Amino acid sequence: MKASRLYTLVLVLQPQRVLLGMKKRGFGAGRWNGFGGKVQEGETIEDGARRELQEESGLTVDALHKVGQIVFEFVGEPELMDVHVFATDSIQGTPVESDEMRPSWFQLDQIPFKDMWPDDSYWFPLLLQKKKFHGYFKFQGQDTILDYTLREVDTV
Ligand SMILES: Nc1[nH]c(=O)nc2c1ncn2[C@H]1C[C@H](O)[C@@H](COP(=O)(O)OP(=O)(O)OP(=O)(O)O)O1
Ligand code: NA
Ligand code: NA
Repeated sequence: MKASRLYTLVLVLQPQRVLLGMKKRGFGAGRWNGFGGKVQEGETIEDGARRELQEESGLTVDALHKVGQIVFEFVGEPELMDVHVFATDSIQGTPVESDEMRPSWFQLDQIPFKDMWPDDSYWFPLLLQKKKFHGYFKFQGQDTILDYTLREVDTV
């Protein structure tokens, strides 16, 4: 079996729009993503998701709700990424551009799927329907899915 590392992903989803972050330079520049990163020792996953949202975007919320869990496997990497996915309840602050990331709102009829991780095309729609999910995606590099599962669940 494999070991897994914990990550978070937060979708700042409002009734008509979603806030995404564009990676500004390096490996995978121009890709839009939710906000998140690695869970740290001692914090709950939800608290880590809030912390990462703040560090990454400048936003605070005071509450998230869990919407899904997705495991990513990359060819050549033995460690799995176990990504815990949340959506915001309500938000405080304006988002801020950093050296790493530029935030932008997108209307929900303009979700930039071609410039997002390919898996997002599969699980976003569930997210938008306010449903919960478990997923797994195996990637060759950044663009090619070799195997995946996706299942709606009642409890994440
Ligand atoms: N296939 C994928 N689909 C997706 O929608 N988000 C993905 C993804 N693969 C990775 N992500 C997200 C998960 C998480 O929010 C982020 C990856 O976290 P990072 O490794 O950048 O974390 P950290 O910034 O904590 O790491 P350090 O570089 O160690 O500081 O990208
Ligand atoms: Na981090
Ligand atoms: Na990050």
